[PDB]
Amino acid sequence: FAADAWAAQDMAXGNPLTTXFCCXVQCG
Repeated sequence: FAADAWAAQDMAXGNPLTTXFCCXVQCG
């Protein structure tokens, strides 16, 4: 419900290395 993770939250994910960091972090 609501999905769309979060605005700005998954933005620092796609950051240097944050990538995978925010992939599993935001993954359900």
